[PDB]
Amino acid sequence: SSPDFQPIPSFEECFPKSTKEHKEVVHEESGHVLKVPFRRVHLSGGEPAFDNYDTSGPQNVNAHIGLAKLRKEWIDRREKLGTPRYTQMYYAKQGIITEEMLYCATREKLDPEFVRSEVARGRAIIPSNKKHLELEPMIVGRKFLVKVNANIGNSAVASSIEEEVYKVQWATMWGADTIMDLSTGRHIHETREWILRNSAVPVGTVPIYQALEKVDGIAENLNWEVFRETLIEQAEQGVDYFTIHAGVLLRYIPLTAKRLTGIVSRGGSIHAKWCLAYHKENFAYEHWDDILDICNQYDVALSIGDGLRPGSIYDANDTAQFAELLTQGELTRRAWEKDVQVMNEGPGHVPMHKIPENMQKQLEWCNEAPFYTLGPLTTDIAPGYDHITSAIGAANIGALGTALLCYVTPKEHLGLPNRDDVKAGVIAYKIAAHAADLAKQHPHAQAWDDALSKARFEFRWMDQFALSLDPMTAMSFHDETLPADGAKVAHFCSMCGPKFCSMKITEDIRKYAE
Amino acid sequence: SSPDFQPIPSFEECFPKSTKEHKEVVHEESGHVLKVPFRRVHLSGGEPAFDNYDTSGPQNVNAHIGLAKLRKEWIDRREKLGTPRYTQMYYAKQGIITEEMLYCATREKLDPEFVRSEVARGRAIIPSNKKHLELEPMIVGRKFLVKVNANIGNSAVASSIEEEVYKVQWATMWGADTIMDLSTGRHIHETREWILRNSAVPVGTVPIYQALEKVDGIAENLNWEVFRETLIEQAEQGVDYFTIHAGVLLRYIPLTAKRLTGIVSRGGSIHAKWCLAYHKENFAYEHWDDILDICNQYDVALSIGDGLRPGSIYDANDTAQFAELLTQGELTRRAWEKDVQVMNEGPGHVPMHKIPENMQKQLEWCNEAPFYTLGPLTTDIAPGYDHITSAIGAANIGALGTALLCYVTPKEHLGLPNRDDVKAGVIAYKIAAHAADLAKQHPHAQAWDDALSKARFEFRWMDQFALSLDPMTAMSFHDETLPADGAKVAHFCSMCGPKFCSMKITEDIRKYAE
Ligand SMILES: Nc1cncn1[C@@H]1O[C@H](COP(=O)(O)O)[C@@H](O)[C@H]1O
Ligand SMILES: Nc1cncn1[C@@H]1O[C@H](COP(=O)(O)O)[C@@H](O)[C@H]1O
Ligand SMILES: C[C@H]1O[C@@H](n2cnc3c(N)ncnc32)[C@H](O)[C@@H]1O
Ligand SMILES: C[C@H]1O[C@@H](n2cnc3c(N)ncnc32)[C@H](O)[C@@H]1O
Ligand code: MET
Ligand code: MET
Ligand code: SF4
Ligand code: SF4
Ligand SMILES: [Cl-]
Ligand SMILES: [Cl-]
Ligand SMILES: [Fe+2]
Ligand SMILES: [Fe+2]
Repeated sequence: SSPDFQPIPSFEECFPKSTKEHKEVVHEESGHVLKVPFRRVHLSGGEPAFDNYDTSGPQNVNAHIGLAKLRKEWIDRREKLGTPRYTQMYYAKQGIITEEMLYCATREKLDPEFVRSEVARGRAIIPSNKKHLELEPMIVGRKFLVKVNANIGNSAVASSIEEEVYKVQWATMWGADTIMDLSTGRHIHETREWILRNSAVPVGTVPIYQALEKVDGIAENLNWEVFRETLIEQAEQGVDYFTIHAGVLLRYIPLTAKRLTGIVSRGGSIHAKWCLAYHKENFAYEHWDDILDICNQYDVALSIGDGLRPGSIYDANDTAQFAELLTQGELTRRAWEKDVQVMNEGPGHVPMHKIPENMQKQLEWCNEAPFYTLGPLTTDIAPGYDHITSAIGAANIGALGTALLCYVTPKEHLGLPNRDDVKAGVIAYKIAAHAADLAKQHPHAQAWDDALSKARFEFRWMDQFALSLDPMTAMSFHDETLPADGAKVAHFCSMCGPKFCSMKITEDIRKYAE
Repeated sequence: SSPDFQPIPSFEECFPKSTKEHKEVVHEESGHVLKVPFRRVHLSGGEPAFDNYDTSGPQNVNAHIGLAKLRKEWIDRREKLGTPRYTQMYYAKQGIITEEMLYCATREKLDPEFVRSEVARGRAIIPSNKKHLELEPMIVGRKFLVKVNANIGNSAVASSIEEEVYKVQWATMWGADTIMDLSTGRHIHETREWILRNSAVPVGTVPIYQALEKVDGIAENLNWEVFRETLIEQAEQGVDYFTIHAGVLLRYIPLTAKRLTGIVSRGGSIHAKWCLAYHKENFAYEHWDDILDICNQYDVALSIGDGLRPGSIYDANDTAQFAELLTQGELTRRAWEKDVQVMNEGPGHVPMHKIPENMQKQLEWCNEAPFYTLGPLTTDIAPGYDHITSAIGAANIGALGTALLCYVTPKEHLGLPNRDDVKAGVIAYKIAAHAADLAKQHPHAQAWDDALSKARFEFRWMDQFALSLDPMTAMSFHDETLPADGAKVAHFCSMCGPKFCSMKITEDIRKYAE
């Protein structure tokens, strides 16, 4: 009821020379003024300031009070107008550009009509439960910037409410575009409430985890009714998207019998246990229409789970995995008939040569719905470094069109990630996501690389650091060998020294040619 | 003359449950017995021990004494037989399978005739100067395991002989297949001597660095003669390969005028400065034949430099870069006419969509000579994390056929890497190289992933750690939350806890189905 919340390091400490800014735009139908966040990096030497994306949200807000309910007037006005369904897809299909769509368009530097079109056709989603009034809207889709999710949450073995709220603020400081609260320990409802009220980014959950808690860990005591009540509980708090493993069908379970690592999905294994116990079809599949009815009233997006994802290179792209993908497509099309926003969850552990098949089949079988991958990890050999093994896969599958990359931290396979691991995972995934944006030739993505590289060539060291994903790491690393203030304007570093610095030699070469 | 050498952590500390082993094979022409190293990971639960590659070399050897001269009898016998040229390519073209070829074949689990064929056709090299008698032979080529190079060496600003020798032993402990001594500071000759006498892996250099030192940093005072004397000096010590920027032609230099980051190659910028000073063709290009004559007498392989590699995403795949690549192909074919072993150096900073063009053009224009890339870095945005930005590129270009991946450490663009950075870079690159082996479906590569994943599924925690690239990191990370001995056999970790562990649920599912 009153956790001992501690503040994360300030925006200014994390991003020296940056300021938080907002672009003001007017939603013309309503007259509502939207303040769309961005981060301005102030540079030297006559360079214009560099504007970048900003997920960090409002700063220095007491977590006991929570964030401003910025969407309140939007939601209240739409309610007063009256509507049969509350989803961004419903509105988009009516030809309506909502505040959320305009906010996202502004944030992406794209046309609001283009945003509306992408949402209406099911190729992008704006996860934005009407009860998450604190949310700064964002969009997930192949035509937009590649996004990153940070998974947090406690377990029965580790962590606390205070630490999980810290982790959400911290994850978003470093660039997480969404978070999920995957708590499987104590105080699931309360932890999630504190997170939602203090999160400017979309928050996802996997409702089956709490449903299993509601029945004291006895999977056989799950059923639709327990699950339904969990969905409503979570929707009422403002959860923006639910992972639901409705594609783990009874008949697909035996396809996993010869796998090396079996069913590694937590939710998938829970559904599989129930299905086998009763020899009955997955209750989330059976009640898909009823789930859609809930989602329509709040705008909860559905992230259709991949409970049969491969958990080892050995199992990659096997029959079980693709059987579920086929069903994910069926469920996607059914959700769209009710105007429910959908993305599809994907692998997993997948060696690089098997990555293209994953994207090809998803794009076709799921009608281009946004894809949301866990990595993939490209090799199993390096626990402790699975942020790297998976950054390779995530960058690759992102380049092929994957819209949301679920991070993997250095603690993958080993233990619950702490705040440091969360940062490491977010950084690795921001690298993968941006590398993918470059590969897709996404408009203006290279401007960031160019600004940093120009600062590098010109020996504007502080500008170089300020422009990077993690300024203080770059600065500290440089300063381990050359800490003096004068070195911040030196035309070399300790790698080559003054006489061998190649950019300084180029500098002399060009001066001589002048 | 007598540095204060300090020992690296022991093999046993780095690789718990592993032993160093050797496979004995007989070179039939000579009767020489070869002892080819490997590392055996001892496992539990009736698993056979897992045998892996091992670059760590002989352990606990006093650096003041140096390693055993294991190749002495091979070299002495060939000298007594008499030969006009001393290169592995010369021998291969005569139809001779040398000790080096058999050693490599054994190490790669491939046929010695296949090794001979690959070397004869120029598609693989065995860098193995006859004066590097301490060397455990290895092969670089697309048909073999993807290899990793670690760059070390001092600068005028940082490090020492003791620290550089430590770094070579340390780099190879973690998996470096070759190293380069890139020293640009004090005691270049001595540093390199200590390294060669204590390195079981091939050692490369960039001779122009020391040549520039010989003329007191005045590039205009370089010339062929200075360079020639440097080549002979380094060859006499046992350097296995030379990076020579002979493709930086006078007429290519103006192609860099509009680049964002100019010429980032150290050697390339030195050659460019000289060429512009005199308006004369690159002296290494002009004297290519004379360089080949030197290489033939020692078996120094040539790593044809890419002095015009791109140093920013902006500059990737530009005219300057590919002009040099075309010349690298000419130089390659010329070297082969004299039976000199060659690889080609490649980029650089290259966004992912531009990676395939790099491989396509190199394979064609350079007649499938082994390619040796620096990364590539797939984005410029994350100094401090360029081992990750480049692991993505290295894995990708490795998958397309690149044979040797030059590492990039977290200190790239920032300062001279220390011993910790060397480890981080090697690990990241071993991940990239192995991920590439998997993508190429290289024989038996997946056995490693499978063994670790089997240990993971079966909760053989110590086996899992022992099988990984960095066992103590994995173990320590797990133990941050579950340090008790009993947790090493627990069917969960702190990520999910006992009630939500998906592999344990799969375990129950399969037991129930039994
Ligand atoms: N993104 C993704 C793809 N596959 C799984 N996930 C993520 O993994 C979690 C669900 O895990 P599980 O399937 O193991 O219950 C959620 O964070 C979900 O988005
Ligand atoms: N592998 C590679 C590809 N391009 C450059 N390198 C490596 O970078 C160094 C040469 O650097 P430079 O060209 O800057 O003189 C040597 O380690 C060389 O193998
Ligand atoms: C299913 C994906 O989410 C990760 N995962 C599961 N639970 C948590 C948690 N509480 N915090 C962080 N990551 C988690 C898994 O390790 C896998 O990557
Ligand atoms: C040319 C490539 O080698 C790296 N490099 C240059 N000199 C050294 C050194 N002494 N030690 C380690 N890496 C070095 C550069 O940073 C680049 O990655
Ligand atoms: C549910 S925790 C374990 C998740 C597993 N590492 C995976 O690959 O999905
Ligand atoms: C010579 S030190 C700088 C090297 C540079 N970072 C490159 O991309 O090659
Ligand atoms: S010294 Fe080498 S690493 Fe440092 S700025 Fe110059 S070119 Fe870059
Ligand atoms: S608890 Fe989750 S992360 Fe840990 S071993 Fe089980 S499946 Fe893996
Ligand atoms: Cl696991
Ligand atoms: Cl640099
Ligand atoms: Fe996994
Ligand atoms: Fe660089």
